[PDB]
Amino acid sequence: RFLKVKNWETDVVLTDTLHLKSTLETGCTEHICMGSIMLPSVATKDQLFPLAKEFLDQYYSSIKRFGSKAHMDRLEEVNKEIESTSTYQLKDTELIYGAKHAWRNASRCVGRIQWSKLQVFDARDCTTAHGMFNYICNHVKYATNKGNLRSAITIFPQRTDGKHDFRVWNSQLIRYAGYKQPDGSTLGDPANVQFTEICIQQGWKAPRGRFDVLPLLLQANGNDPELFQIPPELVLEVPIRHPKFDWFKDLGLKWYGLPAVSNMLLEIGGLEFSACPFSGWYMGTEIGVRDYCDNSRYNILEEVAKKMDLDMRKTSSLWKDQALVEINIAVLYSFQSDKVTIVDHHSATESFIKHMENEYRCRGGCPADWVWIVPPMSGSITPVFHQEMLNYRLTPSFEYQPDPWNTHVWK
Ligand code: HEM
Ligand SMILES: Cc1cc(N)nc(-c2cc(CN(C)C)cc(F)c2F)c1
Ligand SMILES: C[C@H](O)[C@H](O)[C@H]1CNc2nc(N)[nH]c(=O)c2N1
Ligand SMILES: [Zn+2]
Repeated sequence: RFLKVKNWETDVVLTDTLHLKSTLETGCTEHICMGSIMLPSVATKDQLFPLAKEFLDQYYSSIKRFGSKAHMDRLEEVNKEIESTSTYQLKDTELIYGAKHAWRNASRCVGRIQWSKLQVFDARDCTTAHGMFNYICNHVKYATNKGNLRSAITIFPQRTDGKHDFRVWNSQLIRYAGYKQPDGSTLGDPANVQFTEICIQQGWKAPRGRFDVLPLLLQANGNDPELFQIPPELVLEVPIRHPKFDWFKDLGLKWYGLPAVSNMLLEIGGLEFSACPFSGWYMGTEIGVRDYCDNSRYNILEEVAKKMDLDMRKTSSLWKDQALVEINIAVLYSFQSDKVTIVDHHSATESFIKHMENEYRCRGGCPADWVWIVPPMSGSITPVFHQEMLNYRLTPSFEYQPDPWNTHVWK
């Protein structure tokens, strides 16, 4: 019960005691492992205090004033506020620590070497969807920083009763639209075809093309959500060119610089933040491999193989692999010749091993989801493929949450 994780590329071995602090459950039992299930699966005051205590204990431990008077009075203070309101409010400092450690514990995140460099935007004074829009806009502009991207999170008011939730209804602040066609097929992004429809049902006017930036659907205090259009000067986009093939210009592709997940739930000391968009920068593969070449996404292996003139008759010609490697050189190249922050799957996976070492040394471990950490191309030529990882669920944490349109008691 002081487990060992080995690397088989380097024979390096690390000891994990951090998993002992784990509290939540994984999905796995002694007789079944669910490590490749994607989504494995109101709160009272009784449950609420251990979670405040637990969180408050590590936060003061982190500023190296564990259990002091300043801690015990904060423990007493929260306890009484959970008596008084059956909930409580986080200090500015507790919110930043909590948020940063949700990221630090995001076991499916490969870019976590950066977890301490996170800009926390406190939007807990927000009351309206217009305020949400305005907080998100400052987030986008700040985190984009002219392309020298910066990690940021914007934390809207915590869930209270359940019927008054702040939700960003988009899965990401910036996504391209998804239009099915009369002839069945799909323009834009097939991922978002329902969301694109919801925006239309609430009154969007779609420029029914490809890389159409969707509008924000912001629900404030449980109210029915409202559409807002991010000023296009804030939506930084990178046109994809290849450093060889000039028909790659005519491919006519671009991606947005800012990956910013808006649909997850941030958990700090038992408090539930249902609207907490967070942003970093892209590893190339999520664009080049997944976005562009997932079969039910942009599905561009067909055309990129074409304009290379490749043996598409047969499967064993690896024409798909060949076209994938070029696509990803191009995504990278475009982003870097534009000074827009991006990381290649090699650089990022090496950093994660370096980050893993730091974690096991100064923290006793690092939760990691090998299914998610290994880049979706060239697996074994990246050092994380060869790295055993213990996955376990620490807190504070980012958590999946149901889409608001399945849950929303509407009017
Ligand atoms: C700064 C550069 C960052 C890089 C290079 C990076 C990299 C990645 C990648 C490649 C994924 C997999 C995405 C996918 O395949 O769908 C991911 C997932 C994730 N990352 Fe990061 N990320 C960064 C920033 C952040 C930040 C700022 C946070 C939180 C504040 C965060 C927390 C997460 C979460 C919650 C997930 C998804 C877990 C899930 O979907 O179940 N990351 N990251
Ligand atoms: C902060 C950040 C950096 C980065 N490189 N990627 C992501 C990211 C994560 C998911 C995970 N789930 C919501 C499916 C989906 C995406 F499309 C992303 F872009 C987020
Ligand atoms: C079936 C499997 O769980 C699913 O494809 C997962 C696999 N690993 C992944 N890893 C990352 N980074 N992103 C993903 O979307 C997925 N999808
Ligand atoms: Zn398992």
